[PDB]
Amino acid sequence: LAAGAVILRRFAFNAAEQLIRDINDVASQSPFRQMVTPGGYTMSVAMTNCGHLGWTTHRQGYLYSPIDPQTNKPWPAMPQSFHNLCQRAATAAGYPDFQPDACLINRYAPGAKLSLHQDKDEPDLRAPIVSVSLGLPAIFQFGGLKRNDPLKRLLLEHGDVVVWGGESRLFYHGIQPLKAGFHPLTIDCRYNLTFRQAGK
Ligand SMILES: O=C(O)CCC(=O)C(=O)O
Ligand SMILES: [Fe+2]
Repeated sequence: LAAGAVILRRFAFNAAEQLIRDINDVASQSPFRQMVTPGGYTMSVAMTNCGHLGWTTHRQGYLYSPIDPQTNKPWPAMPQSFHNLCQRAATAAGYPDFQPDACLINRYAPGAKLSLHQDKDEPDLRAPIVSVSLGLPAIFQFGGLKRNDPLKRLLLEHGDVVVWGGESRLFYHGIQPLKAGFHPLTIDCRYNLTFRQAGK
């Protein structure tokens, strides 16, 4: 896919049903919610987190917090299925010592999208991003270090795991508006799990 990046297609197929069961479990404690950007806009993607740290938005800036700002309780613990799959994927991608302390769970309803951005809220750039696709297919945009660099368009299907780090750790990327459809395991949406090492 790029220097330090790779797409392990269908890698998470065997663990998908369990992963989805655990997404529902996590959501039972920290419900999916559409966050508001520092600018004041409600995101189309609904999110929640599990693990020690969760990605959140603030009146002015993004940041990680061990506390869910909606429930005001800690985020749920990282499910075992999540931990195991992430580790295997990281190893297969060339990052054997990856130890995530945060997992951002994204839910894409039909038409939802995630505009081009960089995952630049994490201090340690040695840690890669492990991104798991579940359910409906989506078009993933993968660019470069500069906001205006050329973009590659890749279809991400159920079970696909994208991992980027090293030279591509800060590359711009996004998800185009989710096309309508149906999937046996997620029904009407696409879920994505983004594992990161947000702390030290
Ligand atoms: O849904 C995806 O495949 C991308 C999610 C993403 O870029 C993020 O959570 O930072
Ligand atoms: Fe991202």
